[PDB]
Amino acid sequence: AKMAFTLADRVTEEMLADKAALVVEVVEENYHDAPIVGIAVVNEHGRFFLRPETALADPQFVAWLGDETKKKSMFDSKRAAVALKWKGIELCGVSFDLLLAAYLLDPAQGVDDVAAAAKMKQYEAVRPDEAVYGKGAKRAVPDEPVLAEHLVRKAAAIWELERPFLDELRRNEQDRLLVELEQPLSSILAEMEFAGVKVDTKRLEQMGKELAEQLGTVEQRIYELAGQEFNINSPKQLGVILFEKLQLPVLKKTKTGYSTSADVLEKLAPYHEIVENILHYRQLGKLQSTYIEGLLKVVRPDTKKVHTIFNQALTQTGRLSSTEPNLQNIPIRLEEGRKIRQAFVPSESDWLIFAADYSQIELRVLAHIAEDDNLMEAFRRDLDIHTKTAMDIFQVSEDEVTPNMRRQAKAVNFGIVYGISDYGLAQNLNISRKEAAEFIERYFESFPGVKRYMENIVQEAKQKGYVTTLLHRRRYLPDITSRNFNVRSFAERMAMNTPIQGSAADIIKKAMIDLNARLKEERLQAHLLLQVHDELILEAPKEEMERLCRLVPEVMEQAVTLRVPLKVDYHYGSTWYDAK
DNA sequence: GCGATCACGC
DNA sequence: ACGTGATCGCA
Ligand SMILES: OC[C@H]1O[C@@](CO)(O[C@H]2O[C@H](CO)[C@@H](O)[C@H](O)[C@H]2O)[C@@H](O)[C@@H]1O
Repeated sequence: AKMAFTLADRVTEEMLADKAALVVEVVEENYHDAPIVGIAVVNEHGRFFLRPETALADPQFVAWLGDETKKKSMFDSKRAAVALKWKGIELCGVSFDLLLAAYLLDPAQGVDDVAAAAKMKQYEAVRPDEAVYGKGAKRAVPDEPVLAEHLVRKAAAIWELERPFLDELRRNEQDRLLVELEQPLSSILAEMEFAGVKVDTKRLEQMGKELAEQLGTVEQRIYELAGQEFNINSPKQLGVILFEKLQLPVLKKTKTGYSTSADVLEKLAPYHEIVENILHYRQLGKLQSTYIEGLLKVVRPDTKKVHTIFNQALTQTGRLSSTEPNLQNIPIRLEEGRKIRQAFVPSESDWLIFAADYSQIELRVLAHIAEDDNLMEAFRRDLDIHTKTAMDIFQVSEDEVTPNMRRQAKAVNFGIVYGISDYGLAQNLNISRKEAAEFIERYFESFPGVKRYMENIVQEAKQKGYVTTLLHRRRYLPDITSRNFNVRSFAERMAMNTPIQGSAADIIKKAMIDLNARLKEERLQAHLLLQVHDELILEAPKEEMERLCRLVPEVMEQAVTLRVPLKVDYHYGSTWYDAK
């Protein structure tokens, strides 16, 4: 049964009521400088569809959009806000975002359209976007009557569902998490994405050219050492060269054949000179394909900026993710890849990049949640936590901790945060399951509060059905009750890890909100460009560095109050590389 | 188009 | 743990 609405030819006052469900539809997945294909408004006066060329040229409509006192309920308001920013139009007054609400209620539903959210509350009078638009090469905006009905049904769904979603959030003690954390964050992310990050494309191109030359040289050395040309990027053609023509040992298998992962190759290197060259080839090829070529493909040729999209409603722990480009995995560990960061530069003359990162926030969060006396004391002393962990688990003085001991203790600390298992620690350290289990036992002997936490959190997940973070983010773990050991064990590790990873996410999100407020209060021109889980990257005039050196770490350190201090390191420089 | 594999970040 | 995405190769 069709849904009634006015297919409007002009904007009227009744469309500009002080509460409405608003749809500002951007069908392109990447909404940067993208078309708005249609607008729907549902409010106390009825249901309306507006052509965007009409609405967005209308001064009254534009003023309504930008009026903070005119409240709008939406789904994925960031998409609309950014698309409107590209058109020089400010969207304000978004009081409810159904995407974020659905995400907080259950991130596992993978809600990514209104229909999916609606189905959570048995509301089915709206089509999935994929049904309307199609996907891939077949994707298209449909004719107006079909488009208009869809946008109106989405607006109608939002109008109906706001209350039951808010009611459930309130029951879960998550309504503040939506209204005071995620919704304000969405506006901040919209700003960051719209600002973009300036790229030194000539530098990337120069690196591209040098990598191409190095790739050619290593490629040829590989064919030489193999006495044969083949496709090095096929883990199957490669597996044949290595494990058949050259007869190398099969140390590890995949599901469909031989492993050629770097950890395996590193083990095979002593047998044949080809292996180190395959590794080198892989390193260079990663830089060339993913970073150089990948960045260059998405840089805007006019402004030479990249404009990531931070997916705020994807990860199961409350982290953001970043796409097109992913600016959360730019290399740093290896110097060769780290130089990619030299191409990320400030957007204005005489500005600098300022980067601030939490030091060991996940382990500090663990100390807090677990109330582990030893771990808390370690952070209260600002100890090197890996050296301290080695001291405790290997029962030596600080002076007796060797580099290998620190390395193994560090791995244990990661294992503990990730949700410890002897098999997984064993794989990481290239040791036996029994040896890994002894390490873990020693760790829990030294950190008995952490042990009690890991036990208790798994029991709580079983009892309640979910675990929660500091600011009341939730993750359901139905597999915690599985009688399949492997399935259950993965859920147990999620129980252990999610409050840690997710509370750290909560903290940095709050820090972003607090920081933006302080930046505005101080009228600094500095602004956020990126978040990389435990770090914030800003740019600012060079004249603001001294103020940022004090302000940014303070705001980040004070975002929450834990049983241990939070510590933030910071650096600045003329490129992201130099902000070290 | 999509799954397997691999490698980059935290 | 939690992510994105490149290439291959088989649809
Ligand atoms: O706008 C981001 C928001 O949209 C969703 C779908 O609702 O993801 C879409 O947009 C992403 C960014 O372009 C794409 O990566 C994704 O493939 C696309 O579905 C949400 O997941 C996201 O929060």
